[PDB]
Amino acid sequence: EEVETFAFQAEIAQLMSLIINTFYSNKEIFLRELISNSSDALDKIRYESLTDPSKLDSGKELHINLIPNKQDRTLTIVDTGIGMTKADLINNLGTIARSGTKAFMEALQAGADISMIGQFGVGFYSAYLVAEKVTVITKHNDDEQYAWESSAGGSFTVRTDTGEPMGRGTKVILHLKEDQTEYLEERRIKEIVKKHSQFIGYPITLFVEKE
Ligand SMILES: CCNC(=O)c1nnn(-c2cc(C(C)C)c(O)cc2O)c1-c1ccc(CNCC2CCCCC2)cc1
Repeated sequence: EEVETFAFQAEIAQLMSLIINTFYSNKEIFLRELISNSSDALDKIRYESLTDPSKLDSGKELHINLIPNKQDRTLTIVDTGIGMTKADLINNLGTIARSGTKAFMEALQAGADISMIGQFGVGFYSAYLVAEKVTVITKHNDDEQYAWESSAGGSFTVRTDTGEPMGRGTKVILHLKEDQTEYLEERRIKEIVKKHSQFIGYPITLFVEKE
């Protein structure tokens, strides 16, 4: 019930600027990066389940779901990956923004393609192209469920979460910007998944809204 607040102990500003000046014309990249993040976490639980199958006591189905919500202007991406402990959450959303931005900027000068963003540990922040705010709910076997949240300003919060428990994995909720509601369209999400994520080795399921 207690909220901790962290300062972006680098320039998340530098990262955000790089991302605008690199993908603002092709915002749809965010879905590719988020889906790819899920796949990595999914690989991790799969791998770990081999040495020790009780790892899957928290859930057997290894998959990714997309869930637009036009009423709430949210697009949510759920996976049953290995999830994140507190430390992993901070590490992956804080510590690695710093070193990852740096590493990526250096490679971009040396001439690397922008499509490499994922490999430098910062693909998640491409969500700030479409979303004013992002919430990340996550659960790892070796820890409690946590909610991370940030508007990409100078800070993010981490709190123990108390809403519906997932058993293992990560849900990213994007509160879209007024002008970016197109990513709530079934047709659009379809194009994107086909265009970017056809070779993801796990089922990606779009949950269509009734209307
Ligand atoms: C301690 C082990 N747990 C995890 O690794 C994990 N668990 N869930 N996720 C995860 C994270 C995100 C972002 C919020 C960071 C996500 O959108 C979906 C996820 O499943 C992650 C996760 C953590 C980090 C990353 C980023 N990997 C970038 C890396 C860079 C070097 C090349 C290979 C790939 C992707 C997913």
